[PDB]
Amino acid sequence: ATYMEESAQSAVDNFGLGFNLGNTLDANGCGTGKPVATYETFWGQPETTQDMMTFLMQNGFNAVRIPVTWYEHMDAEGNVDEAWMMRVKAIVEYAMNAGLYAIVNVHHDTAAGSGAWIKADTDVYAATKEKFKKLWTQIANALADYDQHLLFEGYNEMLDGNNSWDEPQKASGYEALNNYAQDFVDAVRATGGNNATRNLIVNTYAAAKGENVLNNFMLPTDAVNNHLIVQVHSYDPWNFFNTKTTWDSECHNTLTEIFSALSKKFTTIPYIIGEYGTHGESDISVSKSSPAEKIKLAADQAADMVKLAKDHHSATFYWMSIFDGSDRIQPQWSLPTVVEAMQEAYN
Ligand SMILES: *CC(=O)N[C@@H]1O[C@H](CO)[C@@H](O[C@@H]2O[C@H](CO[C@H]3OC[C@@H](O)[C@H](O)[C@H]3O)[C@@H](O[C@@H]3O[C@H](CO[C@H]4OC[C@@H](O)[C@H](O)[C@H]4O)[C@@H](O[C@@H]4O[C@H](CO[C@H]5OC[C@@H](O)[C@H](O)[C@H]5O)[C@@H](O)[C@H](O)[C@H]4O)[C@H](O)[C@H]3O)[C@H](O)[C@H]2O)[C@H](O)[C@H]1O
Ligand SMILES: CC(=O)N[C@@H]1O[C@H](CO)[C@@H](O[C@@H]2O[C@H](CO[C@H]3OC[C@@H](O)[C@H](O)[C@H]3O)[C@@H](O[C@@H]3O[C@H](CO[C@H]4OC[C@@H](O)[C@H](O)[C@H]4O)[C@@H](O[C@@H]4O[C@H](CO[C@H]5OC[C@@H](O)[C@H](O)[C@H]5O)[C@@H](O)[C@H](O)[C@H]4O)[C@H](O)[C@H]3O)[C@H](O)[C@H]2O)[C@H](O)[C@H]1O
Ligand SMILES: [Ca+2]
Repeated sequence: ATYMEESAQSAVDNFGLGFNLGNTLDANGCGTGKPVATYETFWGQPETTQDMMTFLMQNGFNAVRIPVTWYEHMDAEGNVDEAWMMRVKAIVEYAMNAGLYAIVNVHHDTAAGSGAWIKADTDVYAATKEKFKKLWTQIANALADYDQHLLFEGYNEMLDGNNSWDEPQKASGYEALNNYAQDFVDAVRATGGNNATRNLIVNTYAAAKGENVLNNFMLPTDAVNNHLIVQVHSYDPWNFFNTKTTWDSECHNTLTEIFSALSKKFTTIPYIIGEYGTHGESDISVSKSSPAEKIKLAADQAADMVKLAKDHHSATFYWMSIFDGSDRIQPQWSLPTVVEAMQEAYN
């Protein structure tokens, strides 16, 4: 056996520059029973290829987050379609083959979209906890043989039944989320093998980081040590892409405060910025057709995010924009100057 156990902090330190393969295996809404490719391409992304993962590794990235949405691939008894599990496995292998770290999660099974069923709510938790544990048991077993470069992330963006994006409206919501987190760690660990010591990722409420969300977050208990990572997301300052001209002191101060708050909260365990980007109101975001000034804005955000995370022994994963759509097939960067700013900041 070639597995080599690695601490959570070591993993996060080795992630380097990360990228989210977004709107891909997380895409959903076309209905059940469709060909696997129908899902993968439903939101405008090409079918993933080995070349894409190789391209990431060979151009200064060492980690990829692979969001997966599962509900359209589960039958009435919660069993995952074999064709779907094999495709998730195949894309994981692309990443493993390229020498990348990879994260597999449970994505639009949470939050505000139709089909979401995992929610920070007492009644929802009660009704879904068995399905959630069975889902993760299947994922853990399916991906059991991959080594320490593969991490599991329990859930993406858990909200209450009100879809409240800052905090649950009722405190009991936190207890539901914390229970899901524990069940996730428990189900994964119970499958044994590499999963006994695999590094696992748990997300805050809404992947947010306001003072109450951080205070009410509690890390699941884990029998092995230093194998848990906490994740938040950061599209900060909120809506800056539509309101700011330049990445100025206000922007920089916003990020530096965020990392200070995160490092103060999480002292013995590493945390990551699992998603970041320009995405703001109405999910408006940068593209190669954006004005040069707006592209520079994106570059400056990314450079700061990357540097600050390095300073704070964290790590970051870009949400989509830098490597998107038809550019994935070439393969080439969508936003070469943004990537260049990230590379310079990290190195
Ligand atoms: C807290 C945090 O950090 N969250 C993270 O935020 C990221 C940035 O927002 C987010 O990524 C975005 O995810 C959304 C999906 O969001 C939905 O599901 C989760 C809910 O909580 C949320 O409220 C919902 O909005 C991505 O949106 C999808 O974009 C698809 C592609 O759009 C792109 O290309 C087409 C162009 O028109 C768009 O302008 C361009 O953005 C789009 O695909 C189209 O789908 C329809 C079918 O739509 C039906 O089924 C899907 C349902 O979502 C939809 O409501 C329903 O009508 C097809 O017919 C078209 O051919 C497709 O093009 C999706 O509909 C749309 O939802 C967004 O792009 C992405 O940045 C992280 O996931 C999150 O963790
Ligand atoms: C003394 C004084 O006057 N103080 C001022 O008080 C103001 C009122 O509280 C305050 O303005 C609020 O600021 C907060 C955040 O402020 C700081 O911290 C985060 C930085 O990003 C920001 O630049 C800083 O200034 C704002 O919070 C944002 O709210 C968003 C939604 O709010 C809007 O819509 C709802 C409505 O009730 C509000 O009035 C309206 O403003 C929220 O949106 C959701 O974001 C997620 C994605 O979230 C990810 O990326 C953003 C990260 O911040 C987050 O941690 C991460 O998970 C999307 O998927 C959802 O679709 C969005 O709805 C933002 O997350 C949240 O940050 C608040 O809006 C604003 O009123 C002054 O700052 C303060 O000086
Ligand atoms: Ca620390």
